[PDB]
Amino acid sequence: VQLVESGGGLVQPGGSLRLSCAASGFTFRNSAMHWVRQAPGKGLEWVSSIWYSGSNTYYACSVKGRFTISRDNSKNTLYLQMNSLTAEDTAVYYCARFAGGWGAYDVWGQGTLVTVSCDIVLTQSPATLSLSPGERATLSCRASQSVSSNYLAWYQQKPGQAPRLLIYDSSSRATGVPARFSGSGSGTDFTLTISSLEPEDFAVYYCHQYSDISPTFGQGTKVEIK
Amino acid sequence: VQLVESGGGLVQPGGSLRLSCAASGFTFRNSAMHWVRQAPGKGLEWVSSIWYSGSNTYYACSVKGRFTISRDNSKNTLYLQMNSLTAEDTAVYYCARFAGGWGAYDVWGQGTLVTVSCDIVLTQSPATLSLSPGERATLSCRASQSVSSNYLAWYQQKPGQAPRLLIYDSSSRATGVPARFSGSGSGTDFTLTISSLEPEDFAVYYCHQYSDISPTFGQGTKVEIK
Repeated sequence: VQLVESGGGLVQPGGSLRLSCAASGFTFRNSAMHWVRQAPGKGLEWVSSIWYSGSNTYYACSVKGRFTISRDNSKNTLYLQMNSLTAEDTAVYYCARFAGGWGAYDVWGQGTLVTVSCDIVLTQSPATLSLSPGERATLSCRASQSVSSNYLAWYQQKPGQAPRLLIYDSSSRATGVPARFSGSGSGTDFTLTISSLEPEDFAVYYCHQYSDISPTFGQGTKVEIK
Repeated sequence: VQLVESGGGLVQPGGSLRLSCAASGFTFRNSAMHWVRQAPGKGLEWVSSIWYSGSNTYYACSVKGRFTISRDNSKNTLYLQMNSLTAEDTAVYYCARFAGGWGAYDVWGQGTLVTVSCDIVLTQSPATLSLSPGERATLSCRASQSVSSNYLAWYQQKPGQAPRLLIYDSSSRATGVPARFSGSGSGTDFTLTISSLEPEDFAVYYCHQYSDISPTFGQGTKVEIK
């Protein structure tokens, strides 16, 4: 009684792969068959299920509209057709026989890895600054490698609004930006200093490097009232 | 000087939408134009870039192979064609003019929300258990609503291996599982107890409800050596 899995491998986003699972040792046509996946370092996640011709196939929302489950009972084979793949679909994929009250997922395929794949990382600190008006906020943006030509910008974002450019070229204030916003630093260490905070200044602030063709943003620092 | 965005809305996974951005106030035909997005409650993320005809278009790996950036300079309009949409593409999408060392993203569209959408949540606690051989491990699995027929299972998973069924129907220890594994509980409160831990028992353990057509797993508990 076993499920012999086949397929997988490394593809580019938008590509497609077909997985298969050959069953033996049980009456295949009577069993419901599921796909389950597990992203690297993550937990198990149901993907899709299929039972008998005329009963419903089901899909997790994560794959619905792109993946197709099917079976060929004469071949004792379960399939998963994976179309328009995304990097987020990277995972080990398992087929499993579903035994319901007689055993949940009691037979598993060995799993096959599907990897979908095609960089300056900005780390902002701290994540949150709880401060009062009149005080000074100092925001740090550290880059995993040197940011060429000080091509670093800071944006302010209020809730429900588009980002607003504050600083570009690490230290140049954009039009309309008050002197109490000050950018500085170089190489891998950049800071935004906001002196004598006003209530309007409480917002999220993102740093942005445009020193290469793969632009990156920090994860933001939220400055909030105390 | 502005970017007037339009489009967006709510679609189902695998569907498609086209966004657009009409520019005025600057020489659009010569501009570098980017799309940037922001998942709800999350940070800014570059999506795609387009510039003069003798240059290439670029895409973040998150959208490459599914999205297409384009421009119609005679209409001063930028487009993003979004195909095979995914729940993870849910985000506010911004167009922006890119000015490099003369201003980074210095003009922003106001943003439009794209939502892509179509549940018994299992909460395992604690997340990790540091124990030594001979001690007893007690693992909890809490369901957000009642698990019909107590259709709840436990799996053991070792690194590089497929999950192994231990318990189903809340308390049925599968054939071949040692008696030191014991499942109990009902309704929304389930427990796996591993008495007299042996070296082979250190692993990750998942619970799994199969009481409806949308199977779910807990996020696992790692039982690890102290």
